[PDB]
Amino acid sequence: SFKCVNSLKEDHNQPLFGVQFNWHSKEGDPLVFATVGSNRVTLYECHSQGEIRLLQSYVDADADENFYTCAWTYDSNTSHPLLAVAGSRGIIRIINPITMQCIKHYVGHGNAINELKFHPRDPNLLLSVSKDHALRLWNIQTDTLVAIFGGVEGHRDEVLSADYDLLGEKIMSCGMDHSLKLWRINSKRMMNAIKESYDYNPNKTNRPFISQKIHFPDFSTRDIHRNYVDCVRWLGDLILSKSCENAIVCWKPGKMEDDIDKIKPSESNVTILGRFDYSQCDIWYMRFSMDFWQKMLALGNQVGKLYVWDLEVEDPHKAKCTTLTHHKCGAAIRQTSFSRDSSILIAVCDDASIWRWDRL
Ligand SMILES: Cc1cc(CN(C)C)ccc1-c1cnc(NCc2c(F)ccc3c2CCO3)n2cc(C#N)nc12
Repeated sequence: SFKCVNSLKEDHNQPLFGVQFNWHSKEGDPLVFATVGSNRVTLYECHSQGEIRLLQSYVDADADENFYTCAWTYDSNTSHPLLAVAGSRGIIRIINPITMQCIKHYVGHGNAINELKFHPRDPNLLLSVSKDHALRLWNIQTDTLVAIFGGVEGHRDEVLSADYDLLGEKIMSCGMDHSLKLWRINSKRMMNAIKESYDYNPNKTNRPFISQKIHFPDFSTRDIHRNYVDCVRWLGDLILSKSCENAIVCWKPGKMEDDIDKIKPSESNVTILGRFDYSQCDIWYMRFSMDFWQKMLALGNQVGKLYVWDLEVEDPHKAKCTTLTHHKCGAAIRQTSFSRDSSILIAVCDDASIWRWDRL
């Protein structure tokens, strides 16, 4: 029951590739979201009567930078929100959302960064996925690279998406090699690495911080999709992943009754629990998103149509779909974002337009 209440367009006329509401905003503060596109990050505030108030932007010094992704966290000691952005240059920037100052940056990836994700229980643990075939886990409190997830048995082509499970114990990643790979970060090795990353103070020691080199996933499959897998999210112990085949697939590793934490790296079976089809979304680089409670799933297509699946049903394949269109919204929707209370849905487009849908 969403209604389109407003729209606007950014003056660069370049694609907006990412949008994220700040779910770490304090009580009583207005709902804020960020857009990324061109070499720009922009913050907007949502107000009554559909108003989208423009606040302030961060413009990268490199006019050739192209931001692909962003994610919110908060500064661990001060509680003030932080915004991480990254894109074609392969550089993570940490932005102060109040002043839009770049506080610090992380270099290391060999090519573009395609997605950023923060650990669900630890606001300092930032996951990056890169065109260089690797994932990196960063501790943005001590400014340390904790681990590199790669190798010959890592991804063999550009990594496009990844996601932490609910408790932050494991990561699922996906990309251009058609594969989805599980990486457990609750192993004794990775837990110890995270602890050491917090005890590292370069002014109190002579050593560099040693990163972990993780070369072997804990599960891998190429049997879900037959093309680029450009978005992946956990839904409990299940996985939602999409390709460019007009399909979000709900699946799990192993057979039907196999526990996710009993899965071994040699597991060769998967179980398909359903498929959410849609129309006209066969270009690469389109994300679906879920609300905070994971009751709803949203995806835009390449002609401006929005699909919303109600996941509050007993089984994945029973999901109920509703569609949202506007006669003036005809450009490809790259990503969407629900506000934390799920009352607002924002969609961003290849023509730099922004569309606001309010639950009425
Ligand atoms: C730079 C770019 C140009 C175009 C063509 N113009 C005309 C529209 C299409 C696509 C990308 C493009 C977009 N988004 C990423 N990444 C981020 C990413 C993703 F990884 C997976 C899904 C997803 C996104 C954004 C929205 O969902 N890109 C990466 C490269 C390269 N190389 N090109 C692009």
